[PDB]
Amino acid sequence: MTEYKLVVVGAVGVGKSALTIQLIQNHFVDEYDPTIEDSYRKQVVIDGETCLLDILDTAGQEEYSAMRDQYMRTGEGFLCVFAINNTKSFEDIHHYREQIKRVKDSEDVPMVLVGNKSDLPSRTVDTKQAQDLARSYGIPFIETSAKTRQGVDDAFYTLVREIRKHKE
Ligand SMILES: O=C(O)/C=C/c1c[nH]c2ccccc12
Repeated sequence: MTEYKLVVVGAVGVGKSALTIQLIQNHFVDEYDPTIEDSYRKQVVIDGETCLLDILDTAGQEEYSAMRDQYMRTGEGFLCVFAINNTKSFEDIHHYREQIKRVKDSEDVPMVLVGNKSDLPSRTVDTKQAQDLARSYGIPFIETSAKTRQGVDDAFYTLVREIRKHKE
């Protein structure tokens, strides 16, 4: 059984825990819980391949940065989810960019940049900015939301494919 080691990156307000639980047990939690250390091991039949998807929900802060480097070198796939509710989440991408680039010891690595909470009326971050930026690195941008739950599964299924392509 293929055991994929992935980690999610973001900040407080994104709601990465609400996105994970929605795909772990198909449930949407409204309450925001401060996640510090949570690992999700769920079996997914990706294109017919029943594999295990281990997802570690990291804190949306910079308090455990010394511990970040630990799984940052172990995780192959980086789930980058930014909220269009804040333009800062679109700026912090540069921080993680140079951060991952260093710890990964490579300029390339299977990463996906997706937007969350697009169903919110506060569209501070427009799709053109996201698409153009995504096109700079050549990464697929997927509009997602656990509130409306549209194309969420697609993002996960195609994500694994990128990991496969980075190997074979
Ligand atoms: O060290 C532990 O006890 C757990 C580590 C991890 C659990 N899920 C992960 C996903 C990517 C990288 C590391 C992990």
